[PDB]
Amino acid sequence: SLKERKLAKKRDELQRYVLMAADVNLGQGNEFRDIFAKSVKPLLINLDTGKVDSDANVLDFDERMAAINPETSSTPKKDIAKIKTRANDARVFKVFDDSGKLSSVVVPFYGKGLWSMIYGYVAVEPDFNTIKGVVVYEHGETPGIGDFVTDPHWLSLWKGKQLFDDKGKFAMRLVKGGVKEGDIHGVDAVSGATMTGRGVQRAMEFWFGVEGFQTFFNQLKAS
Repeated sequence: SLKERKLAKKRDELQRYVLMAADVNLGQGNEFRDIFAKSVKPLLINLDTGKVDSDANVLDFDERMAAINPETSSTPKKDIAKIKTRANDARVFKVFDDSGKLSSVVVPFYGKGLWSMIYGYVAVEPDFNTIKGVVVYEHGETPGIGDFVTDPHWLSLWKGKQLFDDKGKFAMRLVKGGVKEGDIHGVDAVSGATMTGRGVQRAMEFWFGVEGFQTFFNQLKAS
C-alpha cells in the first residue's frame, strides 16, 4: 500500500512531465490526469527493432530497474552518455492534439553530466527532428553550477531547435558565443557550467543515435 502511494505519486509526476514536454496545457486541479488519459498513448517499444512490446502496466514500468537487469539489458557499443548498460525496451509517449492528429512523441533520455546521471524527457514533432520541449527532472550536479538543467528558463531554449542536419546526422551543440534565433542547432551554454551542458548534449546524441530511438523513429516514418 505504501507501494501504491509511491507509484501513484510517480505516475502523477510522470504525466505532468510528459504533458509539459509536449507543450499540452495541464489544466487546473487534477485535470492533467484526464488530459493525459485522452491525449497520450504510452508505449513500451523494443529499442533494437522499434517494435511495440506488451506490458500490463506501462505507466508503472520501472526503467531504472530494466536497464540493470542482465536479462532485459545490454552494454552499448558506443557508450556516449556513459550509462554503462542499456535496457532493451524503452517507454515512449505518443501525444495527440484535440483534432486527434499526432502532436509529438515524448521519449526518455538520460546520461552522465559531470558528476551525476541526469534524467529527462524530450518531445519531438512528427518530423522527428524539431524539438517540442525538453524537461529535466533529476540530477546530482553541483547546485549553483550544474543545477541549471532543471531551470525552465534554460529548458525553454530547446523549443524549436532541431536534432539533425540534412545529412541526418545529430547536430545539436551547446554554444558559449551567444546563440542567435537562426542557429537552429544551437543552445545557450551556461557559463561556468559547461561540462554539465556537454553531458546533456551527449545524452541526446546517444538516445537519438543508432543505439537509441533512431530505429523506432524510422519505423514510424514508414508506417
